[PDB]
Amino acid sequence: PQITLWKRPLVTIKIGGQLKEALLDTGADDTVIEEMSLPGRWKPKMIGGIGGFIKVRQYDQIIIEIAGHKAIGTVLVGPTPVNIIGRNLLTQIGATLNF
Amino acid sequence: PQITLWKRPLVTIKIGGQLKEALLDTGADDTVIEEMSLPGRWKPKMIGGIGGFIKVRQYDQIIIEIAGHKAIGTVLVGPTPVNIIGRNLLTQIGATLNF
Ligand SMILES: CCCC[C@H](NC(=O)[C@H](C)NC(=O)[C@H](CCC(=O)O)NC(=O)[C@H](Cc1ccccc1)NC[C@H](CC(C)C)NC(=O)[C@@H](NC(=O)[C@@H](N)CCCNC(N)=[NH2+])C(C)C)C(N)=O
Ligand SMILES: [Cl-]
Ligand SMILES: [Cl-]
Ligand code: NA
Repeated sequence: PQITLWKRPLVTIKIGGQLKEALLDTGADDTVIEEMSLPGRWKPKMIGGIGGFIKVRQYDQIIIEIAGHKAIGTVLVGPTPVNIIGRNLLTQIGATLNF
Repeated sequence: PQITLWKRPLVTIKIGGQLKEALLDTGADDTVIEEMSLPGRWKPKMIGGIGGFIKVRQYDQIIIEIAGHKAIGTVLVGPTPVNIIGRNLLTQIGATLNF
């Protein structure tokens, strides 16, 4: 699909059996989701952006469905104000910026 | 052009006759650049990101070139970790996300 940017590029995702809304963020290296449980092992991480840093849990090899497209990758879980799909999974769905 | 996301989508911008690097950010409502001098009056804004809120200076109707494409619009100046081009100017250069 082609998403214009007049409004926030929000899509439905499916992660850990749950449907969530998330923002497609080309300015995000990583994917970060609000607090939830995910299976498997995790390790602590700090991620930063505007306003400074937050502590998250890093889960690897997590499968996710993004607007109907399946991908696998690292998912960070923590007190993010918005669910964000970052470049590590945008690539897997073949997303590009075009102008 | 068409930009894939395996690396950060960094472009050159030109503002106040100076060249700078900036990140195309579909997850940003607004354009935010590091401390610099811009003409005219400014107004206060608070913007939030992953780690909380920062105060910025809002300048309207600023001429800026982005990857060779001319835009004229609002630029926020403040303690951002990286220069970001947000949706307010990505729409002016006709950018879309595609997958
Ligand atoms: C009346 C006026 C109000 C308007 C004002 N609007 C905002 O605050 C809006 C929602 N904020 C945003 O749109 C801001 C950008 C700033 C701006 O646009 O103004 N967006 C953002 O900050 C979005 C995510 C987000 C989106 C919506 C809400 C919250 C967060 N992330 C953009 C941000 C760019 C970064 C490189 C500086 N990316 C990130 O923060 C990601 N970080 C990374 O990718 C890091 N690994 C990069 C390392 C950089 N440096 C370092 N470590 N030293 C993170 C998600 C993993 C408000 N107060 O609501
Ligand atoms: Cl990954
Ligand atoms: Cl590709
Ligand atoms: Na895992």
